[PDB]
Amino acid sequence: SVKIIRLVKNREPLGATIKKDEQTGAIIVARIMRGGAADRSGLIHVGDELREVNGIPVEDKRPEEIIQILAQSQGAITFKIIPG
Amino acid sequence: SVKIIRLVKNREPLGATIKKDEQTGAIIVARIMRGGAADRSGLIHVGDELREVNGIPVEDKRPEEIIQILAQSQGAITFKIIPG
Amino acid sequence: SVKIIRLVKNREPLGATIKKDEQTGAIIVARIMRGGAADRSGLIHVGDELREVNGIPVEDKRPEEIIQILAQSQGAITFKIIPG
Repeated sequence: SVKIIRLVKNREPLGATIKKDEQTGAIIVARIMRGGAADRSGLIHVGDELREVNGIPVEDKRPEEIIQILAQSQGAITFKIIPG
Repeated sequence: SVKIIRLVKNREPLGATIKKDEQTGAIIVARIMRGGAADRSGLIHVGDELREVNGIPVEDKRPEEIIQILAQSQGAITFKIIPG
Repeated sequence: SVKIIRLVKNREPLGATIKKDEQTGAIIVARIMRGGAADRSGLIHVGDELREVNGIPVEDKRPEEIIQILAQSQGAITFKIIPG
């Protein structure tokens, strides 16, 4: 079931890495850095699937693009996710 | 026609994503984040082609390398671009 | 011979890029940004091979993953390296 979550990163990384599952095509949260922005929010966890970032769907994009959107965004950031 | 532009990013992302066009080989600005460093400069736009970053030519490099140069650089950053 | 080094990056990039050597499989430091965190430490140099980041071995991971770990980490960061 798809959930909307929102957190803030300012002058700090998101603190999360992603990996595309090559069999399912899912973009999955692979790692949460301890004490980073993602971790402190308590809203996003290893195994969660990313569906959208700031209203941008992933489903038609390559990982290299999605990883840049996570890195190049600033301030409040919305994710639509399927929780693990 | 190739243009030299210079902007500053300090303790913030560039606020721009790039994508290689697999047919032409061009590295093209794919997205400008609203309110980010790139946007605020007014110097770089979706559809612009990157030719050089800080005097480093792109033309013999893979996207994974160029994306890291954009992320790992700090302070004033020069681009040589072909405007869209 | 493998060396453990530790540096700090906070609200700034690492200031280093990496590239996998497709023949050897090594993850090699390709560039050190002048005045960046990596450069100022004096501990890491072009040609050094990364073996681990914060205790995470590289040897079973893709470059896209390792590059994210470098970018998404904050604060003190440990590397295990083979100096060039």
